[PDB]
This record gives sequence, C-alpha cells and structure tokens, in this order.
Amino acid sequence: YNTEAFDEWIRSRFVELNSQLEQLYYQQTDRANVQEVGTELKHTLESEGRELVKALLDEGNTDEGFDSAFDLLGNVGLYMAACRRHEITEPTRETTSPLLEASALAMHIGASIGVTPRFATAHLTTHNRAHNGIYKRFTDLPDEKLFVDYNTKGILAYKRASDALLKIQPLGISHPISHDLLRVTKQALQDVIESNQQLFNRLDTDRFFYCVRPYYKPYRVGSVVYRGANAGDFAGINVIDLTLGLCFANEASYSQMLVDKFLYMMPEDQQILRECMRRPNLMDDFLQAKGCIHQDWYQENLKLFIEVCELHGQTAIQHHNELVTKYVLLASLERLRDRRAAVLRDDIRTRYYDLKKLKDSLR
Amino acid sequence: YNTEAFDEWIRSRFVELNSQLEQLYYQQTDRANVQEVGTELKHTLESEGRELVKALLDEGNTDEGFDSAFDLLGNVGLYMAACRRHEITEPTRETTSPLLEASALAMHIGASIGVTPRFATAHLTTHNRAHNGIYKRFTDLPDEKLFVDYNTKGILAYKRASDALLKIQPLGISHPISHDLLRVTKQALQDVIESNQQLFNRLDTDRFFYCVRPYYKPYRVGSVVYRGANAGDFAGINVIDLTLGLCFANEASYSQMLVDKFLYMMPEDQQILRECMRRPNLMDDFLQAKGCIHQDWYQENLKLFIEVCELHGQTAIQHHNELVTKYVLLASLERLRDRRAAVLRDDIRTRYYDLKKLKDSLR
Repeated sequence: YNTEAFDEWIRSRFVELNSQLEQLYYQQTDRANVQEVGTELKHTLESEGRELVKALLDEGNTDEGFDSAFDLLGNVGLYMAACRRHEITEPTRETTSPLLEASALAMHIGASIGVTPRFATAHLTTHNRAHNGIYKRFTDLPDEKLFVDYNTKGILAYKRASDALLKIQPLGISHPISHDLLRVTKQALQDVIESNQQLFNRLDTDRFFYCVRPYYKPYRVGSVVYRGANAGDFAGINVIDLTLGLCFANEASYSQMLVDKFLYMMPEDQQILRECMRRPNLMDDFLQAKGCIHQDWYQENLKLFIEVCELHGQTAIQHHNELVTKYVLLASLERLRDRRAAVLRDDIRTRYYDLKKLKDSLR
Repeated sequence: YNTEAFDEWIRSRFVELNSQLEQLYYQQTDRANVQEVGTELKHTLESEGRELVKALLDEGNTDEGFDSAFDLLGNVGLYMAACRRHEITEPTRETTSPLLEASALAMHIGASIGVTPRFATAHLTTHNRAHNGIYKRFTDLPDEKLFVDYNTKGILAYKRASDALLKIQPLGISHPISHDLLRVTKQALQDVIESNQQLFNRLDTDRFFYCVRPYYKPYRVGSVVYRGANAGDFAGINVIDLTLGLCFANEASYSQMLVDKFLYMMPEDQQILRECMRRPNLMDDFLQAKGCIHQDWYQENLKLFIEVCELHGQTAIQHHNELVTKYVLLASLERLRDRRAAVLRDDIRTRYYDLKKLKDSLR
C-alpha cells in the first residue's frame, strides 16, 4: 500500500507543488533565483514526500522484481531531483545529503539492482508508465512535455538504429542482407534528425532553461555527488559510435566516458554496451577490404555505410548547437561531437581522413 | 586449422557436389527420386565431409565462444542435412544415425550451448556469414538464394516488429509514445507482407519443391529424430502472437508448440520468448479499458492496435496458402493460422469476437 501511496503522490500532489512553484519563480525578474520565494510550498513538498518515503523504508526491501524496484527508485529520485531544483538540497553547500530517509532508500535500491541511486533518463522517458494517458512528470508545463516526449522518440529511434547495426556482425559487411540493415539504420537515424528538428522548432527556449532544465541538476545521495541524467544515457547512441568506428575504446578519454555513464542506463544496455567495446567495427572492416573496391557489394554497402556515418555526425552537430551552445567539460563535449561527425582535426584522432579515403575509393 | 578447413569445404566443394547432384535428379522423370542416380557424388560428399569432421572431433571442445560453436554446429548440421536429402541417411529406415562422427560432435556442441543438435534456421539466415558476398548454402541454384534471402528479410522484419511491441510494456497502452511504437510495428509488419509477396512472385514452385525443400527434412542425430528448421524458428513471430494476445500460453496445445521449438532458436530468443509467456498482453489491456472508450488515447491507439492485429493475421493466411497449401499436423498448422488471423472458430478459442467487440467500440 505504501509504495502505491508514494506513486499516487508523485503523479498528483507532487506535480501541483512543483508547478505552483515554477509560477512564482517565473514571475520574479531574476527568474533563476530560488532564494526566498516559495518557502511554504517547498516545506510541503519536502515534508509530504519525506513521510511517504519513511513509510516505505520498511517494505522497500521485499524485492518485487527489477521493474518494481527501478520504478520505486524513480519516484524517490524524482522527489530528490525536485528538492535539488528548489535548492531544498544543494551539493557544494552540503557535505552530505540532508534527506536521510530518501538517500538510504535510494542507495539501497540502486546498489541492489545495479543502477545509479538517483533519477535517470529512463525514469521519465522509455520506462515512464502512463495511467490513462498521464505519465510521470515534474510540472504540468507544456514545454516539459515537449522535452520528454521528443527525447523519448529520439531515444527509441537511436535504439532502432543500433539494433540494426548489431545484426550485421554475424552477416559481414559483404552480405546482401547487410545492405537492408544499413538502410534500416539510415531511416532510424533520419527519424532522430526529424524528431530533434521538431523539438527545436516547438520548444520555448526560455521556459525550458528556467522551468525544465533546473530539474536535471546534480545532487548528493549520501555523501557522493551524482550528476544529472542526460539524453545520451542509454546504450543506443554509444553502440552506434563504437560499431561505426567513429569512437575508440582503446583511448582513455572515451573508455572513461563510458565508465561514467554505465550506472545511468539500464542493466541490459550496460551489458550490450560493454560488449561493443571488445568487438570489430564496420569502419575498419571496409578499410581492410580496400582492394575489393570493384566488388558490387563493396560499392553498394560502402555508399550506404558512409551515408549512415555522415547522418550520425549530422545529428551530433545539431544536438550540440541546440542543447549545448544555447544552454570546463565543454571541450570534452566538442571532442565527442567532432568524433561523431568525423570532422578534420589534428589535436585528436578522427575518422575524417579514413572516411574521406573511403569516399574517394568509390570515386 | 581443422575448423577452418571444414568451413572452406562447406563453402566450396560442398556446394559443387549438391549442385551437380540436383542436376541429375532434376533430369529424371520422377525428379523427387534419389534411389540410383548419383551414387558416386554421394560417396564423395559423405566421405570428404566425414574425414573433415573426424579431424575436428579433437579440437572441437576447446570452447572458442558461443558464436564459433554455433557456427561449427551449423556446418556439421548442413553436412548432415545434405546427407538426409540424398538419402545417404534416413530416419525411419534407420534406428540410429549412420553418421557416427558427425552425430557425436553435433550432440556435443548443441547440448553445450543449449540448441538443437542440427541445422537450424539461423544457420542459413540471420547468422550465415558472407565471405566477399558469398555465404553458406546448399546449392548454387538461384531459387535457393531467393528462399534464403527473403526468409532472412522476413525474419528481420518480424524482429523489428516484436522489438517495438515489447517496448510498450513499460509505457502502457495509454502512453502517447505507444502510438509511435504501434506505428513502427505496423511498418515492420508491412515489410513482411511485401517481402513475402516478392518471394511468392519470383520463386520457381518446381525448383523449390524438388531442389530446395528436400534439404529441410527431418533426420536422426544419434537415435533421436529432429524435424527440419522452419521459417518460424525464432522469437519474433511468437513474441508478437503472445504480446498481441492472439495466442494463449495457458493452453496445452500452444505451450507444447513453443516447447517443441525453443531449441530451434537462439538462446537469446528462447529467453525472450519464455518471458512473454508470463506477461500481460495488449489485447486484454484494451479490453479492461472498455470504459475509456471516449478517451483520445484509447481511440487513437486502439485503431492502430487493431490494424496491427489484422495485419499480422493477413501475413498468416498468405504464408499458409503459399508455403503450406501448395507444398495430419495440418490441423494444428491451421489452428495456429486461425489464432493469428483471429478468424471465427467454434472448435478452438479465438480472439475473433474480442477483436470484433473492440472495433465496434470505435463505432
């Protein structure tokens, strides 16, 4: 009953509170400011949530399967995420989370099922259950809905793309069916392009920067600081990077990057991702077959392969100049985006010269 | 070296032999007859294969990973499958397989990795590696190529369909993203329709019945008889049946059917399939939400759901009247087809009226 009670709260009262609070913040001239404004609604949010959590730290260890645990972790994470937004909790300001009940329960479940002890992308996107059309959310703001909905669509599209690329491994780059898989990959990547363009042309730049993004901030769970969930927190996009050979696992900078996000994705994705790190990539296969340049399968599949790559880089630059350039680690972000777009660089390694070498093979 | 030697043989000499033999059979007036015709080529096929196998029953236990094992099982199975075709081995005629070396190795690997000890659909379709455009095959006949290629395409399409259906489970039938998944499922099912139509309009009914089908016959591995691989020997098509609710695992006739094909698919598929048996289905979800008939998500998603179902039944009738009606257990084969198409049945239980109830719900 308690678990169900906490979920109902998250899907009702929880939304009203954050919404009413966003209305207050959006009024002031600062708008980003939180210091002194809705100190009354904040107490109600923290207090109500905390009691529901405490009433849960009793039957929140019975183990009702992975899905139930992850879902419960979501609600607790969602609650803690809001608290961080309303600065009811702050990382640097503190030495350890002031939310004792919620922290202990979060860390208990996360370590139990192998995921970070906080709100992760899957909680609001791919694994956010809807009850009569209504699913989990922080506020009732139309812009939050546009962000979540299109992120979910983009994420699912990236999964359709990675799934097709993986099915090539047992066939080989010269198999005729690989052409079809390559085409399926292209369509999925185009859906990502379309999906993002839609988001960029319907999202309110101001409503998102002041009423949506602040919920995706880093916060402490126990004494450790856990950064906020990202749109790339899933296997899909990374599987594509490795399989296409646009990224290299043999480099410290990249492997460390993957290590810092494994816990932020589903256990299934973590395993699929890990495996990609120790498998051959399509780029290097086409390069080792430079001599078969005159073969029909070579020019037919290579052509498609190249389009897939330039298509993936395309979505890398757009995403960057939209959710990054507008709203320290920015260099690493540019690095990743340059690797995906196989852009010409000299400070780091890029598939630019290799990709160019192949394109010229087809003349 | 031995493993590589056997594979090279399967990809070269093996093909020439079966091909030359098909030429002899196709000449005679009987055409299906094998008794007295190419007794010389048969010995060469059996003898050469057997020696390569014996030279393998030494380093065929080193365990080089699942992929290598399954691939090796494929070659041995392919060899034994051809022997059954050329009646060098016959089930009822024998009490135990006359191919001692190949049987012991086949049963050793299959039991080792959890799959049937013979040629399975995946060996020629989804997991048939191509070397410079050329992949495993029995003969060099253009019609065999049409059968394999289109089966593979159809199989991959079914997997894209099942993947999308599964991703609905955590979202719910009322989630807006579920509409997109339902649409993705529809497109994949249409590719199956198109893919099959293509095969039915390009395949030589005679060349297939006399030169292709006979390689998919049942044969003994040890003392047990193992039926031939089917196009439905994968998770995909079955996942759809259960998730859409068109079939019922709570019935002996169906569960037994699944039990008889688990070993014929990849371990990954077996697990995914098994899980579907103990999960809710979309059909029953839409029925339990009969009251939400006026909801926007209800009429938008139900409409698509219904199309997906009628689309799946459509591919069930076509496949049946093409690869079955043309070329005892026919009852069961027909029962399954009636389940998938949800046709009116008084004998067995079908989703005909439930589906009718849902359509009328949309007025």
